[PDB]
Amino acid sequence: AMTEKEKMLSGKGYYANDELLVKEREYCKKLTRLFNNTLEDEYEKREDILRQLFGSVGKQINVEQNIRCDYGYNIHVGENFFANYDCIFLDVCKIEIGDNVMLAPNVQIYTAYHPIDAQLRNSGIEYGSPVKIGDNVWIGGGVIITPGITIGDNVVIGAGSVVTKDIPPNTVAVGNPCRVIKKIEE
Amino acid sequence: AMTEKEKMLSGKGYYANDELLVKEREYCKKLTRLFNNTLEDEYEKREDILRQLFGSVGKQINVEQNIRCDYGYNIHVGENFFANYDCIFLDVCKIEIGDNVMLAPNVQIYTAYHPIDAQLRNSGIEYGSPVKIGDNVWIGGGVIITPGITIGDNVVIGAGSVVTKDIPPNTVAVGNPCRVIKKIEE
Amino acid sequence: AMTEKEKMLSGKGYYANDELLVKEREYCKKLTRLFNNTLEDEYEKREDILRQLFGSVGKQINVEQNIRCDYGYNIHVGENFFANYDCIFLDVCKIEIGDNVMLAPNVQIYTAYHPIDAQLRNSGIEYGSPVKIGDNVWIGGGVIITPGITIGDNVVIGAGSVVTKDIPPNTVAVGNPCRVIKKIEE
Repeated sequence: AMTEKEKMLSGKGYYANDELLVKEREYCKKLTRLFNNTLEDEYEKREDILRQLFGSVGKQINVEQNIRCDYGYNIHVGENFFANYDCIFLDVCKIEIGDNVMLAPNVQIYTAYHPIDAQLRNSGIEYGSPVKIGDNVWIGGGVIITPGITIGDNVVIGAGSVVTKDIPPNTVAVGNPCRVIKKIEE
Repeated sequence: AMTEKEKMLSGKGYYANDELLVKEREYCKKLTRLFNNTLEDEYEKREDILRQLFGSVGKQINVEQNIRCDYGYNIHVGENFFANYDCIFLDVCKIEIGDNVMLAPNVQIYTAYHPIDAQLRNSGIEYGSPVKIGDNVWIGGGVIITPGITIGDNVVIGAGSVVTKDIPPNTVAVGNPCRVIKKIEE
Repeated sequence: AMTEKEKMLSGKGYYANDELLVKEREYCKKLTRLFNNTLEDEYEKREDILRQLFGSVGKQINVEQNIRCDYGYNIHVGENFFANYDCIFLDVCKIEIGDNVMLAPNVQIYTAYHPIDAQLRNSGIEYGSPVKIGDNVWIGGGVIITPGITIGDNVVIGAGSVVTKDIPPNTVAVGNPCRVIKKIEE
């Protein structure tokens, strides 16, 4: 007998209005508010809040202001994580990110989605699928990543890409939808 | 002899620097500031502000923080409206939204536009065209909707779409520009 | 023997963690915070802060709230500049903008980029290329402009465009990637 949270985490249909999920989201927005309200020189305070917010963080992290998260604990980040202005991590499911990954401004990672069927959707049933980004990845400004996507090691995503399909390692990919355009040496 | 506001509402050229429009916009930003500054647990306060801001609201509304509006009163929303993080409703003209509509994060609805002619444009003459979204519509993250668009009932718009043409009911549509890709049963 | 800042400005590889650049960025975020925290009626205060922030400003400027900048002094704006809600000017290099230019909401101008090579990139070496927008240009909502782009006089960019190539004057261009679709009379 799974709870709503357990359904959510394992990619099954769940109701986000579940009391425990509502509370977790509220806590997330508290840490997120504190992070976003720090003054420019409060570097160590922001790092602390990240370590209380994210599921896991490396030795070095550098995240620019306004972040948006839903849960926090589903975001797992490797060494030397960098995210620029105003990224959003809609982390209904795991958002797993490797080492030496860097997000330009306005990168959006969406793990949540809904039934295409209107009636099923209106009943409030909802889903997630995790996102996985490998090591040594650079994601350009305004990139949107959809649920269930994995991006391989050693990838560069061009600005404004909408990633609807998995991206194999050692490539440069751009576009809406995002397509590989070039291979890179390992 | 129409006022600037009357010209604006009916899709005619108008000057946004009109004194009355300037004041209405200022009031809008006041409510909008208050909404955006509420703490995470202030659910009822946010709902109240929405009811003071929007032209009309249903019994249930759920709008996530940072909203951007220009007027407020031009936004008319049906039952069970949901908008996620950081949507923007540039409501120079009517933005009419049906029942059971849900916006993912960063959905942008732009009703304002300008003359293509540089000289006419520089004179400050400006336009709007209303946007209409039907019942039971789900709009994905980072979608942009342009002026004068209507989206039919029972539609799903894919993440990152730029909607430049009307979308017929009972379809899934994605892309830049946004095209129907599949039909759905009613 | 160029400093890191000098390397940055002239389009050469540089380390953003240079002590002087870090401080300049912090100052920028201070002015930017003050700008973004003004109340709706504080028109003259916002204008003042812009004049302290931007490298140059014309007689008239009208910039809507939340701006994001990195340096400020690299942003050089002509007469009658208008930017709507939540634009971002990632001004690692010069962002030069002509007279009578108007940005819709969420216009993003990115001058910063990185090596495609993972090892070079991980060493922290980074680049910029300046962006130039001519006179009498109207840029639609959610447009992304990449580094080194120039946009000619008398251009209109459609909503949601990703500008990866230079745009010649007297044209309307839209799309991802952004392509000319029509010529305009001068």
